[PDB]
Amino acid sequence: LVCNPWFEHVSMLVIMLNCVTLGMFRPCEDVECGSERCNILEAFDAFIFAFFAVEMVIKMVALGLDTWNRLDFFIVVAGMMEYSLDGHNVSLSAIRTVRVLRPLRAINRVPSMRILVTLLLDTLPMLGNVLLLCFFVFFIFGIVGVQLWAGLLRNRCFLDSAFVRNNNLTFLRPYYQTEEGEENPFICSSRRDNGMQKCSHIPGRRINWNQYYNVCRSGDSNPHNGAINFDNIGYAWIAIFQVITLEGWVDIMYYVMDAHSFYNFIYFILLIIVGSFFMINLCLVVIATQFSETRIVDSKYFSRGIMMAILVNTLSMGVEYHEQPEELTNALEISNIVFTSMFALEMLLKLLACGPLGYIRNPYNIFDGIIVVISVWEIVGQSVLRTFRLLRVLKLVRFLPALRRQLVVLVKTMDNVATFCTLLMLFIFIFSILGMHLFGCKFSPDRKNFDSLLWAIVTVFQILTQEDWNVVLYNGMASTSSWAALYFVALMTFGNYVLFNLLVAILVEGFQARFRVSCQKVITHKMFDHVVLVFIFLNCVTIALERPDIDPGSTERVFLSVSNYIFTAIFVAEMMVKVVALGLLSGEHAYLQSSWNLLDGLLVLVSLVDIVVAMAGAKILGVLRVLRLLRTLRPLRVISRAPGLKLVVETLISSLRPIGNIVLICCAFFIIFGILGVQLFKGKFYYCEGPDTRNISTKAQCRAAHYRWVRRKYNFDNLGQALMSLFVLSSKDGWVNIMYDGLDAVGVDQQPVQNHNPWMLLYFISFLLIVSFFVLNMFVGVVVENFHKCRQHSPTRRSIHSLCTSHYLDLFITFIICVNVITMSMEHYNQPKSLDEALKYCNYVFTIVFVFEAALKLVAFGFRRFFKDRWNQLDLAIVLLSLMGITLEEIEMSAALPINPTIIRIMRVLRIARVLKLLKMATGMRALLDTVVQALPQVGNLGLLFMLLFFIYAALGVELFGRLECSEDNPCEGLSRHATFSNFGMAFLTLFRVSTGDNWNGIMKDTLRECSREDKHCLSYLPALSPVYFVTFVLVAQFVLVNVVVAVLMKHLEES
Ligand SMILES: CCCCCCCCCCCCCCC(=O)OC[C@H](COP(=O)(O)OCCN)OC(=O)CCCCCCCCCCCCCC
Ligand SMILES: CC(C)CCC[C@@H](C)[C@H]1CC[C@H]2[C@@H]3CC=C4C[C@@H](OC(=O)CCC(=O)O)CC[C@]4(C)[C@H]3CC[C@]12C
Ligand SMILES: CC(C)CCC[C@@H](C)[C@H]1CC[C@H]2[C@@H]3CC=C4C[C@@H](OC(=O)CCC(=O)O)CC[C@]4(C)[C@H]3CC[C@]12C
Ligand SMILES: CC(C)CCC[C@@H](C)[C@H]1CC[C@H]2[C@@H]3CC=C4C[C@@H](OC(=O)CCC(=O)O)CC[C@]4(C)[C@H]3CC[C@]12C
Ligand SMILES: CC(C)CCC[C@@H](C)[C@H]1CC[C@H]2[C@@H]3CC=C4C[C@@H](OC(=O)CCC(=O)O)CC[C@]4(C)[C@H]3CC[C@]12C
Ligand SMILES: C[C@@H](NC(=O)Cc1ccc(C2CC2)cc1)c1ccc(OCC(F)(F)F)cn1
Ligand SMILES: [Ca+2]
Repeated sequence: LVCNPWFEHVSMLVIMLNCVTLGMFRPCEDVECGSERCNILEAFDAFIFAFFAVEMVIKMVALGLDTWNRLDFFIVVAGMMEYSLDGHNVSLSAIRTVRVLRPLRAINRVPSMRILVTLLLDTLPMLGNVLLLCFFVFFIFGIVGVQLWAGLLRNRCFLDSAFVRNNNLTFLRPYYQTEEGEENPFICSSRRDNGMQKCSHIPGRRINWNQYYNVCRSGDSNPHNGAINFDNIGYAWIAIFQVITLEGWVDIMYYVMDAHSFYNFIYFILLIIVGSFFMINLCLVVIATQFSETRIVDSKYFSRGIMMAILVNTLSMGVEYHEQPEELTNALEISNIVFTSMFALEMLLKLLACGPLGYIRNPYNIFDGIIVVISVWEIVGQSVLRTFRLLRVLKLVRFLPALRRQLVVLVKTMDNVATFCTLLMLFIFIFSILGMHLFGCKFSPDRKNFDSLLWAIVTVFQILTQEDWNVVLYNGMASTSSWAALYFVALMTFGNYVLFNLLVAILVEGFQARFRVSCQKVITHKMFDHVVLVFIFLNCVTIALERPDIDPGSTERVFLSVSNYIFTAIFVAEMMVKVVALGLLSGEHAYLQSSWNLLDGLLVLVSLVDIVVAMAGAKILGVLRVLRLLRTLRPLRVISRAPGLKLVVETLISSLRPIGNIVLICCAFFIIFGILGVQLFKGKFYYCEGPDTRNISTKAQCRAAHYRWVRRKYNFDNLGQALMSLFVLSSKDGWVNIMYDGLDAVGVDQQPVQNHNPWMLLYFISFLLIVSFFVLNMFVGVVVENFHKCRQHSPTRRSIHSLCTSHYLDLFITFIICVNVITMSMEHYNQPKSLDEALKYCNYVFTIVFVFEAALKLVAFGFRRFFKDRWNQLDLAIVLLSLMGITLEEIEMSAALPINPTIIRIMRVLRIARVLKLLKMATGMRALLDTVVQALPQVGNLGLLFMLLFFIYAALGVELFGRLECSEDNPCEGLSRHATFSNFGMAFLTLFRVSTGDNWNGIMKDTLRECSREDKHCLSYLPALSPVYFVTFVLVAQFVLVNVVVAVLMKHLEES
């Protein structure tokens, strides 16, 4: 019965039959239970439960009263409760949700999955230290947010009560709201605050009703049907968790910048660093560390000749585009006819030399044979085979040993990854059917729905990639309840911060197992670099003041022009003195013998050319524009002057070498999928744009209806457009909307139809899975190389003293503070007055209790001894700060009111420093923080290179996108009043958003859109520089952040 192993196979057979039974559920076709298909299914489910109950009885009898065994016991108990409770209509369907745990049974039946889960479950206990840090991040930022912005997102511009009453008119809506409605609320800034958005910014009517919305008072709803707000701690954590995932965090920021203050970006800049970057990357480091702790034919020319033929053929296949000329299509076919013949000529020649058996011996020779038959078949059969012509690129593996070796390493990576991927699909499946039960046809139908298995799986995969996952969250919260946020918190946490970090650990552990003399003296002088470095810094301020809105006649323009001449002369002399002392190139130690010296050569040379062009009253405007762009690279001279920056930059360029092949393999897949995407989707990404297009089906109908026939910014018309669309997909920002266009595509001059070709999911989801696999191997290749580089390198007083030295006092304080944390979290918007008095009294008790501790501490140790320890100093500061806070509150209560109410609010917010005391108790967390501290010297410079990169691109963006404008005639999808390149300060903040990858694809769209005919000073070739601007910044910015994660990882490994 149980002894025979075949019984386990019988159980595994039933398990799979239960998973298919769960997947056939239809949310609101089975709830009624009026169909015959459901009746057979529920009977099938009942039969399966009988088997499980029968088996469990047998096992219990055989074995009596193994964690997995307990789990199976839990499922049987839960199922019996659901099964036996039938006949009671009270929450019967709700109890039905417990069956989604049945697929978990398969973990124990598969030995490989059981081992991995066991290893995973033995790694969790040491993640607690990172969990304690998460509590601090959420509690600290969740109580400060509530204190500042409680109820400020309910603000709306209302009509004056007297106006409506006296004038006896009630046709207008009570408060201003765009025609879009509550989906885009117009939040105003209260009169006592200084928010950016005021009720006087309301656009006029388009005699004017809008101008009378001139009162900003609290409304009756928060943004997104109440989902986004800071009215209490519960609603604040939903916002904070959304910021930590870097999805929609700008929208939350803009909501408080428009209502409270523009300087609220500090609150979100810190949170993206402390929480989104370090806290989410400390979890990765901990898991990885813990896992580690647990005759003619053979001629060279012939091979080169055949290699060249394949390469030229591949280049030819990528020259197709929409509206292709007939002649170019004919030429391509002839070229295909010749090339396939050439391979066939090679196919015959090798056969003769080695014979039919000899040729079959070589494995590559076998593959070539499979390609010739289909190639000739296509000509003889004179379109599906056309898509197979891309396989010819695989022939090049024969003649690239370096890549051939690299591919083998990647292929051998699948043996270890196979067990995990099987664990991913089970994790996704359980949450796919769990989503159906909760959100089954409640989203009234949105494309992101849980209405069926196919589109519930896609909505769970999409959430894990964190693309529009908040849009799904808002619908889920509104439909069922605000507590539906727990579904997304668990899916995003167990999926992205535990399972994904486990995959990285699997990979890492797998791999891991006379005047000239004066110049000679002056340049060699110690302070020469610091003197020049000062001039360069002043040159950065001049660059940072440049912006489009400078009046040419103003004094500031004159000042900027003069300073430019001064710096150009200064750096010419510095270059001139160096060359004289060292010689241009003839000497062995010549000036141009080092790349850094060469770098300074081009920058100076451009400056002289700039002077000449400025000297020239001629048609040289185009040249003057290019020069203006290159003059933003001047800050690059800081690297050669700072020894720390020079070292790290040379290190980063070193880290690229080990992963060079993977980049080449990754660049090869971009072209192959780009060429494939062009063939499938060229000419089909057009749509009819208009208020109502339900009747439109073709281009002509779009013209007849006087609607516009337009094109998507990201399409696959040609390999140039395909590569720009694929990079956006790989970045996983806006990748969903490109997928929708692929599914909806119908044909040339045809209106796309929703979900026309669902089979296209394979093209897009396959690309994301493959590209994410290569990106993982770039991170591992950097780590493995770094590890290699690292391994090679009085009686009344005595009792008081006993109490203070005893742990009792410390644990008592930790209890008092833990109570304080609870009370501080009880505050919310419009709390009852009785609560205000109760919380005020609770503050009094804490204040005196802290005071007593300081009094006892002073007596036990003495005034000089007590002040020695920094922890005691922190107590003194907070107790002193607490006394100031409470003092001003009472004066505010008193008749005298000289205290500005900003002071009171700031003091209340700052009283959260009491939590820092718990830091002393958390020895584990402090050691974890100590790891980052020890790595600061290696991370501090990478932060200097990060800000230097930001400066060069923030100054470059202003020159490029300085003048772009947003208007109802030329609307912008990513830019707004908050995201602009108007000046250096704003471009710096926009680039910070781009680094996080929050709707950076929308910003790029706004630069690719054509300038208006009437508008002037629009760069013709901007749509070509914009993709280069965003691609390079995105890749360069992320590489620096990757190395900062690795630097902390190495330090952690070497400390344990
Ligand atoms: C340390 C935090 C780390 C994780 C944080 C992730 C985000 C947590 C979000 C999950 C909780 C979801 C509930 C959100 C909420 O406050 O709304 C519930 C409720 C409103 O929903 P009704 O359907 O009842 O609508 C009533 C309308 N009249 O809000 C309330 O009215 C009060 C709810 C209790 C206040 C929150 C205290 C508990 C903290 C949040 C729970 C999550 C814990 C996360 C660890
Ligand atoms: C990268 C390797 C593997 C293959 C080489 C790729 C090229 C063949 C691609 C890259 C850029 C592509 C071009 C990008 C833009 C255009 C313009 C497009 O429209 C025009 O001819 C514009 C006419 C006008 O401006 O009036 C026609 C296709 C073409 C030449 C594309 C044809 C295919 C090109 C040359
Ligand atoms: C190390 C480098 C980056 C030098 C330090 C940075 C400064 C050069 C930047 C940061 C703050 C910037 C300022 C932020 C805000 C403004 C207001 C803004 O004013 C306008 O454009 C006009 C506004 C109006 O007319 O209402 C743009 C210029 C200025 C002074 C910016 C000029 C450039 C500043 C001084
Ligand atoms: C291989 C992976 C990592 C991507 C590499 C970066 C690409 C996304 C960049 C590199 C060069 C870019 C191309 C440079 C120039 C053009 C031509 C441009 O067409 C025009 O010239 C239209 C504007 C005009 O009217 O001048 C359209 C975008 C495109 C194909 C760019 C699309 C984005 C490209 C392919
Ligand atoms: C560590 C903490 C999270 C545990 C203890 C927290 C509770 C004591 C606090 C947290 C926030 C408070 C809630 C914040 C907001 C509301 C809504 C308020 O009005 C409503 O019920 C309407 C809700 C709406 O319209 O949005 C009633 C009090 C209540 C439940 C508060 C009661 C006390 C709560 C649950
Ligand atoms: C999205 C995420 N990427 C990273 O963390 C760096 C990283 C990339 C890739 C891997 C491995 C698994 C493949 C591991 C780590 C981020 C970016 C930018 C940001 O903000 C920037 C700042 F605000 F600091 F300027 C916060 N998180
Ligand atoms: Ca996004």
